[PDB]
Amino acid sequence: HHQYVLTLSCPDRAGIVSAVSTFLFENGQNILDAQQYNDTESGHFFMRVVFNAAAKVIPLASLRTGFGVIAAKFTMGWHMRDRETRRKVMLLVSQSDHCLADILYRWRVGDLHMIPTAIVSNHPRETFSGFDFGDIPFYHFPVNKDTRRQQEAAITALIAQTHTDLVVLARYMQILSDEMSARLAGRCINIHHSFLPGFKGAKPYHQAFDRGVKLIGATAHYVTSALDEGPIIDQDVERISHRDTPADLVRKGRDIERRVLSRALHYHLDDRVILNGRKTVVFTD
Amino acid sequence: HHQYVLTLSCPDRAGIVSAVSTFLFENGQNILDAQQYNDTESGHFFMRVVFNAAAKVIPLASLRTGFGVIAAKFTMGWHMRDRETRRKVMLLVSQSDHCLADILYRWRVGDLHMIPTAIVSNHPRETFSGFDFGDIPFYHFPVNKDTRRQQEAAITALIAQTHTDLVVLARYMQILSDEMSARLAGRCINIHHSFLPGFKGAKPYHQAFDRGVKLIGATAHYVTSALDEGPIIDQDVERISHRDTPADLVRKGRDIERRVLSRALHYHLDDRVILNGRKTVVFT
Amino acid sequence: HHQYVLTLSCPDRAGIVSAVSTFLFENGQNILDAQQYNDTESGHFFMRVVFNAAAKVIPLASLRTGFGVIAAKFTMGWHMRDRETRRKVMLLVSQSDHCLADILYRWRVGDLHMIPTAIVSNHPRETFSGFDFGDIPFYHFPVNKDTRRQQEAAITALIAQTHTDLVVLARYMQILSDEMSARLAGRCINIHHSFLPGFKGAKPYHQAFDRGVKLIGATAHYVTSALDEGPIIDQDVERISHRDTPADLVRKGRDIERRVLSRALHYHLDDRVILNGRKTVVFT
Amino acid sequence: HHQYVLTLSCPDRAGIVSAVSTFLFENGQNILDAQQYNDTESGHFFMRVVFNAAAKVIPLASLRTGFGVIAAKFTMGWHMRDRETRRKVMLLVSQSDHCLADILYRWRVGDLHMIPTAIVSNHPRETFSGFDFGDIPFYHFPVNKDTRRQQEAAITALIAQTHTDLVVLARYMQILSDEMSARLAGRCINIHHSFLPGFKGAKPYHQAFDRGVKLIGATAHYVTSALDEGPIIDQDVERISHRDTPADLVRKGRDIERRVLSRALHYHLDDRVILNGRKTVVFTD
Repeated sequence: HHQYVLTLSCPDRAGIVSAVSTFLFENGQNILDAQQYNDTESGHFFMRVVFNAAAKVIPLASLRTGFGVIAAKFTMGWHMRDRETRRKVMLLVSQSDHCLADILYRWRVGDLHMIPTAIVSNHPRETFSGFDFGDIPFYHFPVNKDTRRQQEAAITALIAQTHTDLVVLARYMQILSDEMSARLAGRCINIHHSFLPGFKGAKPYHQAFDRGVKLIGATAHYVTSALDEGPIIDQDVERISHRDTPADLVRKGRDIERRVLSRALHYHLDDRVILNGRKTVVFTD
Repeated sequence: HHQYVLTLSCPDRAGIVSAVSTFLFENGQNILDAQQYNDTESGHFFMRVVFNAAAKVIPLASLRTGFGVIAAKFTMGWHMRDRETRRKVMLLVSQSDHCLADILYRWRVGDLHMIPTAIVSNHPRETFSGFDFGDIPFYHFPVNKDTRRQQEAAITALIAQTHTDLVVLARYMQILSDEMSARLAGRCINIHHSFLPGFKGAKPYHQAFDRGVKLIGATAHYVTSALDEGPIIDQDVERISHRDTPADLVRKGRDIERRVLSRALHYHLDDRVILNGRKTVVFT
Repeated sequence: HHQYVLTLSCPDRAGIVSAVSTFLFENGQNILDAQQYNDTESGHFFMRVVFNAAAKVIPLASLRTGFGVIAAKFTMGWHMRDRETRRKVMLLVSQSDHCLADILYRWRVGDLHMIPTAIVSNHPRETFSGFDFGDIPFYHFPVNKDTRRQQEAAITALIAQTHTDLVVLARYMQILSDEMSARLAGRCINIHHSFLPGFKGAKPYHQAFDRGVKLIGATAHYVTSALDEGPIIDQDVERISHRDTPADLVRKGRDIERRVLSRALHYHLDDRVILNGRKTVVFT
Repeated sequence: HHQYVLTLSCPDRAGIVSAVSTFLFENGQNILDAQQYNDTESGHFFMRVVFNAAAKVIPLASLRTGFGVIAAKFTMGWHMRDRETRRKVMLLVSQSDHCLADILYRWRVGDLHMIPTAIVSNHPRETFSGFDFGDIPFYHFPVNKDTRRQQEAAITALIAQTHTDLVVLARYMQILSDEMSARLAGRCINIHHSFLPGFKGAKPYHQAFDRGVKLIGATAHYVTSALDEGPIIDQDVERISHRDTPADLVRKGRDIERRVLSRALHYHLDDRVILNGRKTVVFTD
């Protein structure tokens, strides 16, 4: 028995839950799990509903057509899919291999429900070591200050060829152009370190070490034109002590970075993240 | 503008969310926050809905009356209240004061939204020290093996006199009879310690110490006739190390009990807990 | 049978542990637990040793005199005390009692081993609900731009009068002068909340809310001449979600502040904190 | 400059710290990190000391010979090694690779410092996906009610041949004999999951699910003659909710088991665990 998930956001208005649940009811479906949230400050409503067939077995394509009538009337941004259909995910990497290694591990053991389409890098394959990607293809697309348009065009073509749904910047260090970021709105997740308090300028890990901080954090977010400043999906920290050398800070920074990105990716892949302007609504569990 | 909370459980059936949301929509209310869960193993559906007036300001009494029609059709166990209405809570204590002290602290700082009605004990007031209950009254209801009926009647009368909504056993050590446990179904919360692995018999703290455990837990649950075994609301642990003496284990045991009970109490008071036979649905 | 604690820091050199442990052994003491750490970046060594009498019961005063010889040789900053001697702690507070209430609660239930000497505020007594104040003396020492030297003189005099060992700024909002800070080096603890990333200027909670952060943190630290920037003792966070309004962020900020300050205070009171220049060594 | 670590336990007596630290000092060594704990209930003293060369660069063999004089006098059980010498670890596994995959992942990414000598199973190689096995020797040593002595003889012979210092039961489901357990005392780590409270008999997951637990736990321990009851190294829990099915409890049980086993293994490999009768002393941070 197939389960489906619907997520949506729209301007707050009376009777949204009534409209959505009545549609599922009249179309012979049954609600398994659902959550709703009204952001009264932004005037937007948010819903996640997981459902399956009860009196009528209606295929996804028909339900979408049907639900599109409601979505249009309520000005909804929405998505309905079969919980079994894995999203096609592309992984971009530069030098650091920790987020890449963790995502692949989590995918391999059944914790991330996805189909990796490709591993893409601005550096050659042989700069990475200790990896067997099996049937996941690795692509080297070189780039410099004068060839960004050509390189982005190449990545964009591959995203299309592979029908990629999500791009993960797993410590990919080349900045995406405003246009490429715009094309990947809500479909590109980045990870970066975060400190309490923040350090700016050269050598942030050595400044943190000299400051004697007791925590190191990481922030996973959707990519926009503002460098490392798009909608935050998830944040977490791990402990730092007097015992930790600068080398230990780097290792712990890598650990919280991979933890936060993999958890963020899990929320995205489980249809738990909905954009709310500059922010996100995340239906956790 | 007042906010209201509706909680409900019923046998699973198509169109429950349609019926409940259409009722609120047709009555000029707006949903602020809501959660639904379908327990497909037990065949029961669960909902929590927080709402307020939109096109129509309808009083609670009228909304309750209207919602009663829907509840009858779907055979719902339900509750609808104004979020600002604090529940009337009674605290029972015997000797240990840690849970009592924590709950009163959490109440005084705004973390537990309640009106304490009474502090009740099988022991005299002067066996407790370091407390100023202010305007919360303390009652001493003595009991022995032969006077359990009289003492429970005194407690029951006070519950009714004070319109108490919830009874918290804050390490109260007298076992409630099956009949009193039944009268308080879904309205009585207990706390007890829990180990990994479990220890049974005399001196469980000394067995835990000798076993060299690295955790101590606590479990908060609704009271039923099965001694310390009713529907589980919340469970948590805290760490134990080789540095911990038997006295340290007791102190850590009190710390986890107070934490888990106060948290369990918070979920109850915030209309996040729904009974599901021998279990609970907790919307966190 | 009393337990003593020794803490120390000094420039790193071979044979420090040999010198300290040989001294305790030769003076008939027995080590119960101890920790040592060599900061190879700064070249300083740190030790914490808990001990009691074995073959010889020697008074604290005599052990201090004997240990002074070793401390001079190794250029040590050190402290030796009886663990049963409660430090005398002064609590400073402004308009919000959240940190003060938590400290008083933890003291009253036995979690913080101390003697509260006084509660000092720049606001009058009627500003506070007074829960858990009991018989602790309250002093309203008002201050403004023009009375700062006189107000600090009154605090400096109260500290000497009461023999205060530690001053806690329980979210006290008036800035201590540079000489006050200097006088209280290693003996004044402040607390402040922040976000990932931090915010500066008008309406900082509205900024965090607008940014859509998922964490709020707090930092406990020793006070120095730099505003809110001395040696960090403890840091922690708690979750923020899309459900939290700006008022909820204020509440959660208060909650993380009180948690971190109470824990930082516990470490200080348990002789677990040693200064390391701009940093700390915390033997948890 | 190499770092060395010494761990020890002995009957409590005055001047243990004086004796050990005076030895290291007089032998030209410098203490980097050290911890001491007196179990006044058992009357035993515990120490961990990490050190390196100061005035005299003394080889390990010479320090051991020297320290052995002190260890004899104080009735010490002790160990001194170079922190850079990786322990040789044998991984035992049955039908589920959850603990094995996690250990192999953590080893490959640099989180666990060890040399895997071999993967031994009572099931064939085709049972496993083989992710991260790489060039680690695999051996199918089958066993039944009547071949236990011969199978353990094969394992015992492999341990000797490979110079194995530690055996990890990565959710290996065959019970090791009392003699086999005795031979591997302090050198064999097992993992098992449980609940608050525990359950016995048919369908243990269904009993937990029926009880409505909100936590699932795991315990890592050294193996003894008592089935699943040796010295506890580490324990931890994760959350269980009303949303979790019995199949979800199985998944979460595997997750808590691998997390606890990998952490316990890390403590063992970092020379942080000392046996204290039926308990352990674990120097964390």
